[PDB]
Amino acid sequence: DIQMTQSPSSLSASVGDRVTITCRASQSISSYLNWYQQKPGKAPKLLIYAASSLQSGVPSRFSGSGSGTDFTLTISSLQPEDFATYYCQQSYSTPNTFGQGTKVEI
Repeated sequence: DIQMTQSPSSLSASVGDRVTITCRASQSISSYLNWYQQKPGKAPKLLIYAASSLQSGVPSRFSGSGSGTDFTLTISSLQPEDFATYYCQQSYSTPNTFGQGTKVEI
């Protein structure tokens, strides 16, 4: 029964400004965590697996860190295309369980 608090829950900032996100793992997941992004009316379109390694196109400013319990989702150059809700998922165990959503504002 794996569970993710993710804070903060709902944000707002300015173009090109550092924005930072957390998730604490009820359970140690090694590095077995994903971060999803999904603008409104769209689907989770993945930014990062195993904690950090991105995937192509994923613009330069997305930087996933941490392991075990505490992960950290820096978007450290927010731009206006980048506004949306950002999320955590373990692939660790099944059931897999999403984070519960920090929504960036531009």
